[PDB]
Amino acid sequence: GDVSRLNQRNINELKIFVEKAKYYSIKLDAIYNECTGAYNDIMTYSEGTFSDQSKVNQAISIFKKDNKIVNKFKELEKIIEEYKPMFLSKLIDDFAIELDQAVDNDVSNARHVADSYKKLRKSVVLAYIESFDVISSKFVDSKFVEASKKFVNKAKEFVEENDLIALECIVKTIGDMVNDREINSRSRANNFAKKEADFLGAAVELEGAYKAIKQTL
Repeated sequence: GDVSRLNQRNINELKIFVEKAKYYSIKLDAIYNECTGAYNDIMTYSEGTFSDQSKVNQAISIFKKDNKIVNKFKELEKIIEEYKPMFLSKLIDDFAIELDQAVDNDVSNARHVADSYKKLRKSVVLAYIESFDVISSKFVDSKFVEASKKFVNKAKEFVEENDLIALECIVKTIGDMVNDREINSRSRANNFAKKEADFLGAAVELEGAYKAIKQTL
């Protein structure tokens, strides 16, 4: 029986999300580039020797100064909040609290800032996938829903290997599908090529289901 009207409403919701979230990977890269030195310094020099306390203090400053990094995470949260309300809220608060307490010089405290940052950045990537999951799950097309669950699973496995690389690939690939650009199914990576290709395989299946919907419209 014809469910064209429902399928067009589902496509509309997906296209809105993807276009609104299209800078998600660029914005997470900007956090990565500003914080990586500081994160690595905290991990290296947090061994209780105070030998490099000044380096740890400067690394904490990168994460804390002008609330800038916290606000970058809040900007990414504002994109997903419509779709996964309170997904990131707790982890953003836990980071904010650790940053406050890091004024107390301590090796543990700084390590907790670094750990809290790493956990929150991974959750920001997962929140993109969790938002796609919720949108996909409103589709009335069973073949699209089945392909979506597989895309979500392979997306989360890719994240386990590397959060930012997975997010970059997920954002470009779903972008290509909703803008009717043929998905490239091949990884040319020297790191994570197996997991990338597995995810691209699930994306090609989803593109097939999506195109089958579009040809009924």
